[PDB]
Order: sequence, then structure tokens, then C-alpha cells
Amino acid sequence: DDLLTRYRANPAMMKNLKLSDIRGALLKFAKDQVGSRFIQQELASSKDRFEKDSIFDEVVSNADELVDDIFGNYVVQKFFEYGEERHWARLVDAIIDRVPEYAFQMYACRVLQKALEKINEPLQIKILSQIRHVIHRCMKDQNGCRVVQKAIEKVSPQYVQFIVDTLLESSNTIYEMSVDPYGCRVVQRCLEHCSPSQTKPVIGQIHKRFDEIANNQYGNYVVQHVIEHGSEEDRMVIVTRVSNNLFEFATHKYSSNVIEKCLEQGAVYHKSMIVGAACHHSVPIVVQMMKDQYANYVVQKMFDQVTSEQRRELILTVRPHIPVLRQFPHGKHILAKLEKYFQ
RNA sequence: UGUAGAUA
Ligand SMILES: [Cl-]
Repeated sequence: DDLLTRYRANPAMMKNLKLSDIRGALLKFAKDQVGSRFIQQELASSKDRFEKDSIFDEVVSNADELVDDIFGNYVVQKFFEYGEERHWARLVDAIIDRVPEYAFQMYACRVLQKALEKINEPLQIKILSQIRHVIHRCMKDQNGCRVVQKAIEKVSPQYVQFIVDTLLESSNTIYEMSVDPYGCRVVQRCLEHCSPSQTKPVIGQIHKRFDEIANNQYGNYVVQHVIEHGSEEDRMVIVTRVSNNLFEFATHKYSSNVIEKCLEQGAVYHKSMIVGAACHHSVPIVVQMMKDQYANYVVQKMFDQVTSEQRRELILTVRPHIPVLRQFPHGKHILAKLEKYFQ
């Protein structure tokens, strides 16, 4: 029986097993649930660098077999941690040629994310130079999009320009990404971390198909990120459009959240535009909104976010309609969360 | 009364 089967039998019998004992058994240990846990715990608890170094040659020699293994990927990740700096460059060399495949794999992509989280900028750039070859497909991939998001989070903006240029590669790319469950997160991460020179054309593409993106199940989060991370002009354009089309935006499932974001993030003069649209003298828009399955939440958010003077206009506009509003689906509950304002 | 993203 080999070392692993012996060790798996009676762990207590081998309480003094060390990393340097593993030798050629590293691959078998690292792909085993028990063996991988042993390796990880020794790598975390050992005070002996030479013990830790002793399995590194076998990790390198078997890197392609370990990186997308259910248990082996954790062993590889240990050597990208702080404290294993001396091994980072050799380990990147061991995986670099297949990074374009690893980015799409569910275990290997965690190795790549760990590397980008920890290693120095020259090694990050080396990894990204391979991601370059598969970046469009990577952005829409359940696994690859997490590698791309980690890159945007952890690498200086000038070195993710190739990702921004992929968002801008054709007319429809930003739309395609914003309505994709994985691509939309890449767009959001870019809006959070890229420079305003990088985000300006990205935001410009979003504006061109604003209405469609704003009511998309994923795109509405992209638009909320524009409100938060865009320019004052971006918010003015958005608030002007929302105010001019307030009933339509408020009564649709996903775009209703965009109005709420405007009210949470907007300055008083933006809140004034939304309030004025809602109260404009059919019954006032704010009354119609309170009867609606989504817009009633937008009205509640308005009351919670605007100035006392702005609430005063809303109260004076709504109060005559309170009898008939009590009758609608949930209308008793809706006026109940507003009772504090109407007394 | 209303929304989202890969491991033992
Ligand atoms: Cl266009």
C-alpha cells in the first residue's frame, strides 16, 4: 500500500507525517479529499520554509493536472498566498501557457483569481496578456467573467484598457454585455474601478440604448452603477429622461429600481425634477403611481428621500385622493407606510 | 405587493 492509502487508513498512526515525506506522492495526495486537506493544513501551519518548498517542484511539474481538480486547486492556490512570494513567478510560468483555457474552468479559474488577488503587477500583466486572447468570450462566461472582474478590481486601470476596448469593440457590445448575466458584472466593475477617460465612452454606449438597458433584468443594475459612478452630466441626462417619462419608468419591473437609485443618489435639484414630474397637474402621476404594483415603491422612496419642502408638495397633491386609494390592491397598506407623513 | 453573479 502506498503512503496515501496508509495515511487515509489511520491518520492518528501518522500524526508525524511531514510535507517532505510526500515526494512523488504529491499528485495523488493533492487530488484526494483527505490528502489535499493534509497538504493545505501543513502549508498553513508549518514554520519550516524548506518543508514547504519540498513539495513545490511536484506542484509545478503537475500544475496542469492540479489546477482544474476539485481538491488539487486548493494546493496550487496555497503557493499564490502572501508568504509564498518566492514561488509566484515560477508558478505563473507553470500555468501561463494554458491560462486561456483555465479562465473558463470552474476550479482553475479560482486559481487565476487567487493569483490576480495576490501577486505583483508584472505577474498580473503576464496573466492578462493571455486573457487578451479570449477576452470577449471570457466576459460572458460564468467562470471567465470572475477572472475579468478580479483583473479590473486588482490591476491598475491602464493595464485593463484592453478590456475596456473589448466593451467598445463594436456598436452593440455594451448592450450585449449589459443584458448578459455575467457580462453585466464586468460592466459594473469597469464603472467602479476604471478611470473617467475609460468610463466616458462606456457610459456613452449605455446612454444610446438607455431605455432598453434600464428595464432589463441585468441592465438595470448597470444603469444604477452609471448613476452612482458617472458624471454629474450623466446623472442630469438620466434624471431628465426619467422625469420626462416617469410613469413608464416607474410602472415597469426593473426600471422602477432605476428611479429609486436616482432618488437615493441624486442631489436636491434632481429630486425636484422627479417630484415636479410626479405632482404635475387626469389625476396626478404620483396618484397613478401609488396604484401600481411597482410604482408604489417608487412613491414610498420619494417620500423617504426628498426634502421637507418637497414632501409638502407631494402631500398636498396626494391627500385629496386618499379615500379612493384605500380601495385598491394593497392601497390600505400603501398609505399605511406613509401615515407618518400624512398626520 | 417588486430584481441578479463559479469550488470540498
Ligand atoms: Cl452606436
